[PDB]
Amino acid sequence: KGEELFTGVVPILVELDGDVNGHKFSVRGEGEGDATNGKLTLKFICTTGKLPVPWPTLVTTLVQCFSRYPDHMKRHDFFKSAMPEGYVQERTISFKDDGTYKTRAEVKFEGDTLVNRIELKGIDFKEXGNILGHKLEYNFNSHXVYITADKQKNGIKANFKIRHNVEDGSVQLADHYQQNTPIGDGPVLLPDNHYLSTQSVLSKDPNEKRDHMVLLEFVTAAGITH
Repeated sequence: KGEELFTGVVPILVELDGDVNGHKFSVRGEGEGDATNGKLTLKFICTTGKLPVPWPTLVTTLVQCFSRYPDHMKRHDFFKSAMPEGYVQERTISFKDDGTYKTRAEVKFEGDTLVNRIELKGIDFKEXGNILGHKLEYNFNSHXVYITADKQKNGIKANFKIRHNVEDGSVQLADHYQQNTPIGDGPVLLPDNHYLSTQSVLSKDPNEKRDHMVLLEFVTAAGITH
């Protein structure tokens, strides 16, 4: 029944409060998702000024409920099945040979708007690393997000490796460990093992003066043929 809220194009709000090695910042994004095509489009501004980390390090933290699950996989769409009350999504992102992000977020409906509210904390980053050095290129590759059920917690877990292009031509790895738990107390769908397939395009808004990110994301689900 939750899946029903995601026909049509749904409006999206994203709000993040961040602290990275003591650097505090806020990001706000507005946009729209189309779950049926599994596309999604957003513009994010940094409301506290300059962003102390590279925009791409934030992409995965800044709404998998807009994934496109094929008909034969609708039984395994946890994310929509928890709507409208929503879910909490928590993550540890560990950057190789550098610091760690911790994130805690609520994804839920407020009115007709799908809302993602986030707290981010980063520790142990090196000042001259790829992250606080800003050596990361302003782009993004594709990844598989691997999903499994944790039936004991009435939820799901996900694990995946993000590859950030470094300006020197090498790649910064960031292992993602993810846990999602339903906010409401209805039943939800608890998926068999499967994966999301994701791509992001990052660009700029030729009319914006604020530090910002304009984002396009396509995401589909696979991994269980009939």
